[PDB]
Amino acid sequence: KTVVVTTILESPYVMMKKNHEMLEGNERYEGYCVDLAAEIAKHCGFKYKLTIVGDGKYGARDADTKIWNGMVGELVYGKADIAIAPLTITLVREEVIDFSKPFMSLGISIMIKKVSPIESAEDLSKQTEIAYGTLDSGSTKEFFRRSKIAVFDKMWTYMRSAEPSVFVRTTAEGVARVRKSKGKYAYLLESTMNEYIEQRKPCDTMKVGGNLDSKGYGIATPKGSSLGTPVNLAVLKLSEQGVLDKLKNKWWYDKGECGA
Amino acid sequence: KTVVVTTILESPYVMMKKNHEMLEGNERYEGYCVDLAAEIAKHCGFKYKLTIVGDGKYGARDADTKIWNGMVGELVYGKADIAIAPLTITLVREEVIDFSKPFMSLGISIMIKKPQKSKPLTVERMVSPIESAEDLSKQTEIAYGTLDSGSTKEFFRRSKIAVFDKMWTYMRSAEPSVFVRTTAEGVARVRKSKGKYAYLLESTMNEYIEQRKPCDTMKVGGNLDSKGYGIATPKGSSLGTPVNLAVLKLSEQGVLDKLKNKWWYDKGEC
Amino acid sequence: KTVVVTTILESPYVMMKKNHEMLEGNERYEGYCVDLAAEIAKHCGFKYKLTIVGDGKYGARDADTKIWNGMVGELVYGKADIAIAPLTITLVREEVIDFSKPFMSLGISIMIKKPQKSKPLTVERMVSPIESAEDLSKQTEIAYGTLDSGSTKEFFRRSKIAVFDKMWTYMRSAEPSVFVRTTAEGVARVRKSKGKYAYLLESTMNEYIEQRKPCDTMKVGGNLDSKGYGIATPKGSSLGTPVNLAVLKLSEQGVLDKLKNKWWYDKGEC
Amino acid sequence: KTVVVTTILESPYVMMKKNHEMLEGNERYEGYCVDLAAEIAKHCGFKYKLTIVGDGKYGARDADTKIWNGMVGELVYGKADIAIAPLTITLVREEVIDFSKPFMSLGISIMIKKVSPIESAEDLSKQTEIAYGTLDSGSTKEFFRRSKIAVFDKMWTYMRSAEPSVFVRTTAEGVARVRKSKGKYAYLLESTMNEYIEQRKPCDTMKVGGNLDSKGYGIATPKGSSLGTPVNLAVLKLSEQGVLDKLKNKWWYDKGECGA
Ligand SMILES: NS(=O)(=O)c1cc2c(cc1Cl)N[C@H]([C@H]1C[C@H]3C=C[C@@H]1C3)NS2(=O)=O
Ligand SMILES: NS(=O)(=O)c1cc2c(cc1Cl)N[C@H]([C@H]1C[C@H]3C=C[C@@H]1C3)NS2(=O)=O
Ligand SMILES: NS(=O)(=O)c1cc2c(cc1Cl)N[C@H]([C@H]1C[C@H]3C=C[C@@H]1C3)NS2(=O)=O
Ligand SMILES: NS(=O)(=O)c1cc2c(cc1Cl)N[C@H]([C@H]1C[C@H]3C=C[C@@H]1C3)NS2(=O)=O
Ligand SMILES: N[C@@H](CCC(=O)O)C(=O)O
Ligand SMILES: N[C@@H](CCC(=O)O)C(=O)O
Ligand SMILES: N[C@@H](CCC(=O)O)C(=O)O
Ligand SMILES: N[C@@H](CCC(=O)O)C(=O)O
Repeated sequence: KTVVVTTILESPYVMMKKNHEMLEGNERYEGYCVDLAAEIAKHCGFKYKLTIVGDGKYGARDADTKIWNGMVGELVYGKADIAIAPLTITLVREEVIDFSKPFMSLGISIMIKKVSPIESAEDLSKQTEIAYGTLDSGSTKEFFRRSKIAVFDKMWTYMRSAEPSVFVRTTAEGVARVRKSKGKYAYLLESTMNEYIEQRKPCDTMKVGGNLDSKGYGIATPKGSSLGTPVNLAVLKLSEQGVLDKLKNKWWYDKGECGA
Repeated sequence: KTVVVTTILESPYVMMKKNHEMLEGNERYEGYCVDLAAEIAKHCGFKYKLTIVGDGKYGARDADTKIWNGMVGELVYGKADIAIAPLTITLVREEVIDFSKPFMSLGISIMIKKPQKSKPLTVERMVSPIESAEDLSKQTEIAYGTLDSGSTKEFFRRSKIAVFDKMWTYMRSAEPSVFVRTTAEGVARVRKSKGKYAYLLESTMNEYIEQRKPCDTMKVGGNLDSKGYGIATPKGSSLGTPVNLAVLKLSEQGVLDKLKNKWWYDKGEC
Repeated sequence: KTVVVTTILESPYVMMKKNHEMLEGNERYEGYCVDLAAEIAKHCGFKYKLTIVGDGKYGARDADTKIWNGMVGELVYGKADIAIAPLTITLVREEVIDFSKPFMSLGISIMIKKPQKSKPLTVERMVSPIESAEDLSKQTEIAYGTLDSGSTKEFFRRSKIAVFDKMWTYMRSAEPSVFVRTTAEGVARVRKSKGKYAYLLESTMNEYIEQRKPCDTMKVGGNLDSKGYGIATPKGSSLGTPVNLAVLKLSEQGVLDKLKNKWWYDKGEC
Repeated sequence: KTVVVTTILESPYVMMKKNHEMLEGNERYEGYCVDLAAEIAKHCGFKYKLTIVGDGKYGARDADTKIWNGMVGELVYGKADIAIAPLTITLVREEVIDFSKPFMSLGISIMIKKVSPIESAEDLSKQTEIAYGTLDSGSTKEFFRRSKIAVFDKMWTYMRSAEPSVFVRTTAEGVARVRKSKGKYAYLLESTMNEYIEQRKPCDTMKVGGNLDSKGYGIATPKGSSLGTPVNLAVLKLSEQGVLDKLKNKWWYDKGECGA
């Protein structure tokens, strides 16, 4: 029995190869998440098929309709049996799906065009001259919405009541917006994504300040599934054996097509 | 029903208060784990009583006897119900108990005595004989050891990386023993060895000791691996899900990093 | 019974909200004084409705008619119950109304246009033609004036100090008039006069405007006197003691300091 | 009828004249408060007699006794009719006596022996290497005891549970302790007192940082007394005519027996 895997087109997690016209099956994908899924399948011993979620959504809740979208919605409604993807472990998501142990630590970071005048997020919130936003239907926007710390509340009130729409559909779109804003737009995204972008050409973006908080990516399964314990054990074994270190080094530092 | 909270005596996690002679109950202890458990109880309502393992071991399965010792050992057989303590999540431990999401990350670091400032225009420079782990393994003049019945020793035992394999090969055949019974004993060995000993401990305790007086020790290199501390709970128990959700709520709310900052950097004596 | 709170339209005390074309009631205004009124109502359980004086005057006495105008004027004749506004405590006002203890201090300062950088080793320096009130009184080229129907104008009118007496004699016989109907109008005069006008206003408004865009003005010298802002209440009213005790409680707690910090130093730029 | 005035021996408010063994009445006292009392009496029109409170205390509340000591106790129990002295205006004191409009502003200040390692009070609270304390039966210890801001609570807990007693009987004794502690002891006192001490010989002490808050000195009067309104109007008139400024200049910025 094959296992349907839902992923999202994200670099360096899932890339759609470069010469994929003649490729079929799982061989048309590449990235950290593809290798992680291969190792998970090898450890557990099942045959899997990689699939891209129809909507490029990580997972959220719509306007008071109690319907999950994206990869979380794909898992909840039985469309997929596992989600190997950069899916943040959050309280709201844990109540509907099971998360394994985190395989990669991360945090919220600020990305701007290439001493910065803002640096820390407090100066970013205090100064309204520059604009900042997040990725829609994600986990950073949900972090800012449900936050209670005053600086996060004022940041969220800025972003929600902003003209025009400060949110972006895809992190690539937000990166392009930051690059084309001539240093007038700031991006709030995951630290790993910011590092990967800043270590790649044309190297016109960079990360400022520290990390607002710390989270992690987990491998998600439908609630009450029979694969949660095997994937948890496989993730623990891979972390102990240094496979995750090797994969991160391969997909984040080994290429490094930038001078730094 | 009053459940017990088994915990280890480690700083700044749990330690006896200055006036701990006359108080009783949970008021005797202070640190990060005590108010972490207080927050856990505040979120999900349950009464708890702090307990300390007699042997003072974090947990490891003994060889040829198949008897788990330490905190994990007494948690498996039922003499405890939950362990709010710096217990490292490992595959060997997960096979017998249920862990929660890590409430704080950590790594394995190297602790050495801080050398004196180099005299040579009129600038002072800090030069250390060990800068990573590979050179520490290569050299011989500086000895290094781990903590007995800990996660670091277990990690080095089954490691397949060449550097860590060679480190374990050196450590097992060492005379006199380089292993210590407590992290306090390892820190004392580092401070009294005049640079002839290096301690391998978790990065959190390493930084905490580095920030406190007499601050004669420094940490070299990066983190050997990336791990975390999870709240332990016996397999099949009903407390796993409430504690997991409480940890997630605390992480999302900002209590966790505030506690870490106020118990790791606010008292930056050195 | 719903009482009315009279207040002047002054920044950053009370200003109309950006989206004030659809809101109503207390939600139409924001600033320092609305927060002060909210804290006063939180201390003692009374319901309030903000009102704005029609003439927009702080309060004075019309000459040869012995009548009060402005906020104090309409407070004396029973058309308001409490004046939570930046109203200066003066002897002439104390004879008709009751003033609580000051909730923040202030002083009369001088405001002039900020001069450009002096190019002439390669260090820029700021040189101002006015450095105190004495030289401002002595010089003639730069004109100066106070706010109409305000506390500073009255202070200059009955002053016996030689410098202030000379300044008042110059002001009363100045053609064209140097007095202004609003603080904003005076700041506009300073900005548009190209350095040929100086504005005498309270240090709080001076600093607030100096710390806001386009910030082409600066404060010179020191405070000509020490004064305070008191909550005004009609004579023989039952609210005087509660509001006085509330101001004391807020000062002891520190709400006044945080309000000052978050409305004077957190909203500044340049 | 003469009016009994209660004062406290404090410089530069009430001093003892150099040649006073042969002087009777109010002629043996000098200072800011003596001049203030003289001007108040001149404005209102009564004759007054200055007296020193039997216990050199400003006034506080005993432990579970509901008894006022010091000048406040001298006012409540009918021993005195008015108190022209550096008495701070506080909520707990306004419930037993009436305070006029403040005639001099002030605030908490930190005093050290002459790099400024102590710097702001947050560094004072974070560091247990250096010691500090307040005056007993005053308005600063009461401010620290009833405070709710975290730094003030931790300073208060440190001072109350300290060995030996960090508090001092008289502010002069506290200044002497600071001068004789070789920089090992800090003093918390009023800004005006700190400035007067730092501008006088041997001027081996100095003020560091900014005022922690802002209070004022008021001329106290027993509750429901007929003198409240006259003294309030007199203080207002004196402030508007610059008499208070002249007196402060005379007693603070006119002698200056130190290089400054
Ligand atoms: N260096 S990293 O971000 O790629 C990274 C981060 C992490 C890893 C492994 C790696 Cl390689 N494993 C840990 C897991 C292992 C065991 C201990 C904590 C969890 C359970 N989570 S983590 O601390 O989020
Ligand atoms: N900055 S820190 O080490 O105190 C720290 C470390 C961690 C925190 C929270 C903090 Cl404050 N939460 C995460 C948890 C939150 C959710 C995502 C990963 C786990 C589940 N684990 S963590 O990555 O080990
Ligand atoms: N720092 S400030 O100008 O915002 C400020 C100024 C003042 C405050 C409180 C603050 Cl926060 N309280 C005092 C009051 C408290 C008691 C002593 C004097 C009056 C009654 N008045 S004040 O000296 O005018
Ligand atoms: N410069 S000073 O400390 O000598 C000083 C301080 C103050 C003075 C007068 C002087 Cl000279 N008067 C004011 C009072 C006058 C009227 C306005 C505020 C109160 C009522 N209080 S104050 O702001 O505490
Ligand atoms: N890592 C995030 C991406 C969305 C975001 O950037 O907020 C997630 O999985 O939800
Ligand atoms: N935290 C480790 C012990 C500390 C160490 O090994 O340095 C454990 O749970 O085993
Ligand atoms: N606060 C003053 C008005 C401001 C000014 O005169 O500058 C008053 O109540 O009269
Ligand atoms: N000015 C203070 C002195 C007491 C102290 O310094 O604590 C008072 O009148 O209470």
